[PDB]
Amino acid sequence: TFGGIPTMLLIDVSCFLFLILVFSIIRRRFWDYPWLTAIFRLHDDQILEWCGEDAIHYLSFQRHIIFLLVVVSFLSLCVILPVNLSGDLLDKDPYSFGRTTIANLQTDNDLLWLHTIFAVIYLFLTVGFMRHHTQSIKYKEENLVRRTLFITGLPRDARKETVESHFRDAYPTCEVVDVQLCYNVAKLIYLCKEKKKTEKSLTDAISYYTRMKDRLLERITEEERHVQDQPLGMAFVTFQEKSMATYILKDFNAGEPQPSSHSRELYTSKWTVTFAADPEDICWKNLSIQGLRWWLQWLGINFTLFLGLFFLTTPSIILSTMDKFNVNNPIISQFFPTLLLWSFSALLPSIVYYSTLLESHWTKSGENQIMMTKVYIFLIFMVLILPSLGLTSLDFFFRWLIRLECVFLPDQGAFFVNYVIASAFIGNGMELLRLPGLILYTFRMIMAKTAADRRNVKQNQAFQYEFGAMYAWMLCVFTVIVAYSITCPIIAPFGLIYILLKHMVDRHNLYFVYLPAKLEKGIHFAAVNQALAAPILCLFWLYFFSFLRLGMKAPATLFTFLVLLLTILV
Repeated sequence: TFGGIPTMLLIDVSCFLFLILVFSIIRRRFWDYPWLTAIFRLHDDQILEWCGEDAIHYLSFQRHIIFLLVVVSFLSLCVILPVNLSGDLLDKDPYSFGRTTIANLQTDNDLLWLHTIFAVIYLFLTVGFMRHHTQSIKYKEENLVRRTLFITGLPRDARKETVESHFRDAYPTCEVVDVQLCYNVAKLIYLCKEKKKTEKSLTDAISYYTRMKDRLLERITEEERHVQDQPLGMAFVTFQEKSMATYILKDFNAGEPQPSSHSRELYTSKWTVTFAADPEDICWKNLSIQGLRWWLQWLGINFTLFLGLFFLTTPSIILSTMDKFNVNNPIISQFFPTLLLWSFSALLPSIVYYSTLLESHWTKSGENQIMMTKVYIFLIFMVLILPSLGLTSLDFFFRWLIRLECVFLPDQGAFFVNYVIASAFIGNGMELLRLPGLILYTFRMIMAKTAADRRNVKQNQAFQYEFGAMYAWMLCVFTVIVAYSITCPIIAPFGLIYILLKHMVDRHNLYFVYLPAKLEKGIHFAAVNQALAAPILCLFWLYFFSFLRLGMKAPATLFTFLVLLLTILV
């Protein structure tokens, strides 16, 4: 049986090959734009010219992940796998997964220390490999900002004269004479005047409309006359020189600044002063939501999305643990739950995107970095910790149906190995095919006048990329691989296969279908900072399983906990 790995691998290989055949037969017929030679022949200068330097840095990260996974796969299958194989605890049948996982090790054995040593070795290895990528990634500048001064919490009675005459003494200089008219411009920012574009379309209805146009024309004036009497206390002070603002935030953060005549009138000790962002990316529509209402919105959205995760992961856990409940057909209960979990995980990023849009952050630059961070965090709570916490709780409940000496995941780590394989062959084939994108493209071709189309749609089908989403997905699967790199070491070569396939597919996509991208280096740097979380999470799960099996009185847990504490501290 080998924990269903052979059958799962066969199914995934067949599915990936079928998806590749489908791509081979539809790529030119439908989208109208082989490709394996392109993947294996496109040098790194072409992918520099075609598609921006962002692609170069992304493939550099991918290549570093390839090499890191190669090293950990060798260092796993060569040493930590024989260590697990030399055990008489879980079982003795070679056709099983417990024979290779950590569960095949005595609670009194001396090789769990080797497990922990290899965990810290992998942590240092990942740190070095990501440091190399950070060295490769240059161009960390343009933090220069002179405008800045996004003061918040200002009382609504700001007449601009009080604030200017007070910044005359406290914060010397300040010849901007503009700061309060940046209140909550929400209703005034409609973008609903797109009905003017539909007015050119002229819609039976025949023409209709023009009444929405008249009403939205009256309202963009009612709001334009209502902007001044909507003071939410938001301030922008676009300075002339940069050294001014430097010494200025130094003086404000040095706290009573130099007194002014109007300081008492303004209550200047209660303000919040921070550097501002470029006026283009400031979301005046979301600037209305401020103070406690913003945090209540964040809490509500986070709670609703976490309940969504609890309702999305649970079906997969029950289906995977269904057969052991008695204490099943191999084609199902291994492939079906893993596929269901992968489908829900693929559906997750759109949910996170709409959730953040509802959350209404203030900065557009903080709407992509936070976007990718949120997607990665929810993917962790979606495929890695929650299914593992859920499965283990069921298994510990199954044991009670207690010898803690053998308490592991149901069918060991075979669930996560099958998940990695699914994200490797079938998942990667689906992502290459872009089935939802193709369905939307065909629906857009159909749903029209079928007279003037077939000339458009083809050009506007292409969108640059989702560097944040791709980093989040790759990092989620990479964390799944790394967290089980030592524990259940069989997953390392399968993770290597996954990452090689992902590199090939993205190497194809970033030249052949997707438009060039100009994302900020912050996304890449936060992805690098995300990669260092995988060994930390791996060592945390090593500690968690060691604690579950053998008590804290054991030196293995007495040492792994202190190592984890030091690693978290650093």
